[PDB]
Amino acid sequence: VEDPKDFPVDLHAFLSQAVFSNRTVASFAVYTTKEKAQILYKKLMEKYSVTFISRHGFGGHNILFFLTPHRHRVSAINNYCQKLCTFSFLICKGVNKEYLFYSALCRQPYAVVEESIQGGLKEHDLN
Repeated sequence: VEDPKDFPVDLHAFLSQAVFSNRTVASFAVYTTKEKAQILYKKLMEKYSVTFISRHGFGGHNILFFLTPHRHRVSAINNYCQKLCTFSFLICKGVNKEYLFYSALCRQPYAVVEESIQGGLKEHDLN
């Protein structure tokens, strides 16, 4: 009932709303439970050989942010993520603003719980 219908409003700027689009992208964000995000963190690594992935706390919920070496459809990533939820909510969107989205997720009200590279992203890695 009180499950979020979208990402927090302060992150909407960094996100594509075209969840059914045909355009393949390489930057993704997932909003779900801490339970489901803890699971997807590793499963996405082995599914999409992600170049970077980071997990970010927000109250009880989590935001996963990841980059893939090949482009994918957002609907494809979401479909995979939806398999590993059942009754848990899950919001999956393409990220149009990679290092800035990430930096918002590294500051209040968010916090980085874990990430696949020590020190996380450097802005020069994306540029």
